Amino acid sequence: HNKDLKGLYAALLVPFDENGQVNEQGLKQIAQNAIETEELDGLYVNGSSGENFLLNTEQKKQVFKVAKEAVGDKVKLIAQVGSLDLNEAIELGKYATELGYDALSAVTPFYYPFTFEEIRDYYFDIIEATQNNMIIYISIEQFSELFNHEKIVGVKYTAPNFFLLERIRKAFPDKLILSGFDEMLVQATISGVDGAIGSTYNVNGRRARKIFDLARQGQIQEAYQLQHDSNDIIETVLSMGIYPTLKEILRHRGIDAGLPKRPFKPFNEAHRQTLDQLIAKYDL
Amino acid sequence: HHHHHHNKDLKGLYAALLVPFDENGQVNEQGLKQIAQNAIETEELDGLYVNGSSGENFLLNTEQKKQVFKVAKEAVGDKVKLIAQVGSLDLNEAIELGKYATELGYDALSAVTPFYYPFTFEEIRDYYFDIIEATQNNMIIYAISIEQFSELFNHEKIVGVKYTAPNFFLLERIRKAFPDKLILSGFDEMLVQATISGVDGAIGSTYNVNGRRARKIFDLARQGQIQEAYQLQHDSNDIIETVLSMGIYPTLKEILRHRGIDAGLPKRPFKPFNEAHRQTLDQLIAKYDL
Amino acid sequence: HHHNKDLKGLYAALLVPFDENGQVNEQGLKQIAQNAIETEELDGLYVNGSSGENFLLNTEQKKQVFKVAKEAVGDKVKLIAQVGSLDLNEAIELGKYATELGYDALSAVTPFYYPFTFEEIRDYYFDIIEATQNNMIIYAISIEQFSELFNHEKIVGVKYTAPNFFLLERIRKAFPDKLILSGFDEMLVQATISGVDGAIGSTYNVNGRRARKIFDLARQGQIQEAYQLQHDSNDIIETVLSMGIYPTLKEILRHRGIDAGLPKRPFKPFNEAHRQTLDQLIAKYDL
Amino acid sequence: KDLKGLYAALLVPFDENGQVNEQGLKQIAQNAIETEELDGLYVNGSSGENFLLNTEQKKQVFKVAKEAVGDKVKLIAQVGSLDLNEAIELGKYATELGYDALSAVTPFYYPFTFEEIRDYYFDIIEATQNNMIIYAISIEQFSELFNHEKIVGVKYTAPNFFLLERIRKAFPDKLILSGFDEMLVQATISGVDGAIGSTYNVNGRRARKIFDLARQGQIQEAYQLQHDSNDIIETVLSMGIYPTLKEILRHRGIDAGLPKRPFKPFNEAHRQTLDQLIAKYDL
Ligand SMILES: [Cl-]
Ligand SMILES: [Cl-]
Ligand SMILES: [Cl-]
Ligand SMILES: [Cl-]
Repeated sequence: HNKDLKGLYAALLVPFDENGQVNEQGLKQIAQNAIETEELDGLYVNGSSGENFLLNTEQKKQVFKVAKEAVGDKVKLIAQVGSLDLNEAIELGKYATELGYDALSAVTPFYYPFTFEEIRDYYFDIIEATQNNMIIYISIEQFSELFNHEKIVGVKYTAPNFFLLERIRKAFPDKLILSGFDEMLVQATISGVDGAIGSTYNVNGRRARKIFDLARQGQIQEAYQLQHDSNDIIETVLSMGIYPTLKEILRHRGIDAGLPKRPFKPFNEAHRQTLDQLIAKYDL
Repeated sequence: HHHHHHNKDLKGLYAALLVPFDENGQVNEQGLKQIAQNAIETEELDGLYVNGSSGENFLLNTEQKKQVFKVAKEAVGDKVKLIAQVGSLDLNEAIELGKYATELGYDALSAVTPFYYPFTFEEIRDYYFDIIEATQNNMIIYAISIEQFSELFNHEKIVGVKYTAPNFFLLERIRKAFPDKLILSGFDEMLVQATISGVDGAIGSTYNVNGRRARKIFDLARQGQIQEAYQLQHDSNDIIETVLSMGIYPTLKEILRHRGIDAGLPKRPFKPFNEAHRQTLDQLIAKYDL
Repeated sequence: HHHNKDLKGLYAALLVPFDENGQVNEQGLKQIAQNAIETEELDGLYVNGSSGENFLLNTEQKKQVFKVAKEAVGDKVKLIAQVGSLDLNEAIELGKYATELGYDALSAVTPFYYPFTFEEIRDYYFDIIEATQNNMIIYAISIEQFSELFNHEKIVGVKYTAPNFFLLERIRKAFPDKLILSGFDEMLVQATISGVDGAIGSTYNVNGRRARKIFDLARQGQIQEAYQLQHDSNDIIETVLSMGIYPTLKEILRHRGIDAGLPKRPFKPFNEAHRQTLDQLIAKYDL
Repeated sequence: KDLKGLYAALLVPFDENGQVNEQGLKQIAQNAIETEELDGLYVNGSSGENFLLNTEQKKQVFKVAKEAVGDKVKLIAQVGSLDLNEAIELGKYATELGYDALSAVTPFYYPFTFEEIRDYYFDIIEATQNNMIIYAISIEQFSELFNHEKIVGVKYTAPNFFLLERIRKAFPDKLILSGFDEMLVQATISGVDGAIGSTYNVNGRRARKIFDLARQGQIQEAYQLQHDSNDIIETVLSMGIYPTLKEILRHRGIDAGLPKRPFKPFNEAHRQTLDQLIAKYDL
């Protein structure tokens, strides 16, 4: 039977060597850190946070495989397979489905000015070919046309608009809404999201769980205080270059967090003192 | 000199006061009093926010704005909080309106960010400082970065902010950086998210017709009945969505006509409520008992 | 030829000098208006647009500026009165006034601040026209919408200010007999070859001579020389933008012995920290 | 070669599985040069549906286009990609085929810093040793990029004529090729050394006259051809530019195939309007 997809997920980070090749041992450690240290429900694999759009197809497969290998059978797995290359997307979708990922997701085709019908049929084509459940990333009338499909089970919701989130939550009580803005987890929780996916949950998963639980449980003031504490972290990490900095924090716990893939630059050492201070203040 | 002025706290829910006009764009004073009183008595709101965007303030001449301030003041009792929006691209006008509202006893002034031209931050800062300087009243600014907010809030008479930016990350940063300043959110459709974000209150045009629900959202959310708070936000957003699609100011005033209020017309160039919307409006009023 | 083209030419968007209390300095205003015509050699004045700090003024001040500008120039000089306002009663009042004064046309900024519908924008123009019976220049809305506005016999043209040369070309093709005056001084040469009938600019108060050469040279196919003057004009425009356009333009005018006064607050005065850079600009281009 | 002149942003025909049609592609390449009379081909740009391709299809496009045209034809290889290893692999491959210059889109999607954008360009240059054409960014930053002797110019696509004028006089010895077909005459009088465009695949003769006549001071006749060209560009845009431009080529007996999904094919509800355009302008 299919797992329940509600929960909190680490948007999985990927460690690279000097030549932009995946470091499999570090990747394994990052996946395990998300589940075993940060106590999260699931991995969201090959999203933006994993520098996925910097990868070739064979690299994306290697990440899908290492992540699955790293976690137990009860860990929820969502495979972001979106690409401007629909043939690649279908091939990654099939491969991830065959590995047993619980659901696929796919970024809105981007760069070019695709029409809505082009966007809709890119999702439907991926579904036809893979037969896996799908999570999308649009007017309400358009969401409806997408959500009308039984295999589009939900949306990874990342646009910062709470009026549109509310309208969608209302219109589609039967669909999974997983929010993607860590810095607004508490507002997303009270807006009825079914969970969230975040890159900072790799280092701040415990506080994230409390915000989500406390807010649902009606303890708003304490959830909001933890949102304050979390946003210090998020703001700091953002100002230092978010991917390298998150991986520098993980490096600090003994994980082989490697480098970002160029053209991303590595963590700038002039930020080291400010980062050490953050780690100490929030015991990261 | 010797009079004991009631120094009101400015927390709570405020109607952004709507204004009824005749065919020549003149203020219908008697409809205004009705609208002001609906807000306080029927809608059970804490205060009136006067001569904001909602009151078609930027369509008015200086005399009409003074007129609006006087009539809203007349129409309510001494327990009602009053904030006077006095912002204008004409700073002399803003100072004039600021003095006149303060003399009437308005509890605070507010002023929109100077607009149209690309003013620098130094110019926006000094607009606010010049109005405060000439009126000596407390001032609520509009939303500018956190560092600039810090310079602004370092003025003792800038007591708070009418926050309309749809950004809950910046709202949270502001709430944390300035725990002792007043924050009133201006997005009716996100009142529940503002509340759990620690706003002190809210100003809205739809509170003229949905203030009872608005209060329930505000209270239930703070009491941690968040599920019930949100369900009332769903309902409210049904309303707000509908009225936005028909033209917010005329439609809101058409909802007040139905209560027997003399809601008149919007000022041109605003067009009247289009009768082609009449049947959907009637249906919305019916389902939500407005 | 069409009578819609009567108002072709090059216009100073008239600057206004104020005292410390935001009051109009009438004599310096006269000097600015005369400088535009006599020194800069322009065809006309565009009076009470944004450049004149119009939206900072009360109704009486806008009338004052309309009156003095008109008094300062001869009957040969072309006059356009920007009367647009969020207050349509004010707009109509200013319109009648400017018309009775003998202004050749009215113009009006697109209703702003609120999200007005197109139908609301259109009837704002239509109400001004009906109440004033003057010719009207609109501001830049799709071509289908332009087609609707330009069907009014009293809407003679557009003061075109969108940075978009595809839309302009489309407009110029679709309305060969309407007036098009461009409002971007830094793209005058591009507007010219795109068939504009003229231009309205704040920088022509200090650089109207180069501007006329750009316009004439480019219409004459002397594109290289015309472009070289745009390079010149763009050093000037870019420099002045970096220092605060209205106070800086007025400072250049003070350098010529004109009583240029101050910007109206909340605009701040020329910041002395730009003094050396400005002087360097004035000497380089002989301004 | 001197890089001045007019280039077709090369279109690519696909079959229903999104595989390159090599014969139609050779035909498209040759139409640009022989029929449209252009100086060169801009290869694997956005117009070629490049960003929908895998690495092997991109190589395939570079090879076919180069083998399709004479030695005297100017060739620029767009190799930009979010995958820098891929960009560098493509840059080496296109360089070894003999492309006269590389170009690379600005790294996109993620909020890259300027330092990241800069060194992406410099890393590609370092590894390929070919000349590079950047995409467009402040003047102080252009200066940092153009300080590099191998960064020989910019494909300028943002229709801001203030910034373009600023760049032209700041960098009078660098190459500037504009990317907006609908504003070619404004670009020409602003001193561009040439242009790259998708619509030049069907309308390259008018475009040459616009370029030439405008520089000859025959400004009104240049502008008239721009009116005519903008009727075409407008129409083509309203129907879906790439499938429509390819449909125009198909009218000429070329095997113009299909767009790669998720682009959809030409919608036949547009056929009559397209027929009338082709008749009106002899396309
Ligand atoms: Cl992600
Ligand atoms: Cl308001
Ligand atoms: Cl102006
Ligand atoms: Cl291209």
